[PDB]
Amino acid sequence: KVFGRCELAAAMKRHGLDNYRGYSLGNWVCAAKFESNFNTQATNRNTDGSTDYGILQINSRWWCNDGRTPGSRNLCNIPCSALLSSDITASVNCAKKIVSDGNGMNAWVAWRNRCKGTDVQAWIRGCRL
Repeated sequence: KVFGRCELAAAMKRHGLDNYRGYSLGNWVCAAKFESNFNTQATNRNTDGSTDYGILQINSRWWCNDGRTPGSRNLCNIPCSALLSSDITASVNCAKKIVSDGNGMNAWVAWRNRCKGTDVQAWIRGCRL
């Protein structure tokens, strides 16, 4: 499923990501934009053998168990296929654990490169919410 910008903004806002651990809603919408282009089915296979899943491109090496990654820890305690659903609930709950660490949203590389430091409230612009 491919989300609209405002449509995803409402869903993320509903799941309590606005200002969660100090990161405003505009950050989360912008992160999902460059990470997966608002596409819940996006998966990018890494060279090391791990895979990134879903709208937030969560890596299987630490966070989820896809069954094909050697030495994985499954910190979110979920199967990686749950991050590919059209309901972002599993992605949001896993993401809340990730951002709680000392690295914050720097765990998402595309967010660090493109969204971090810019005017992120542009993404929630024109959205009812």
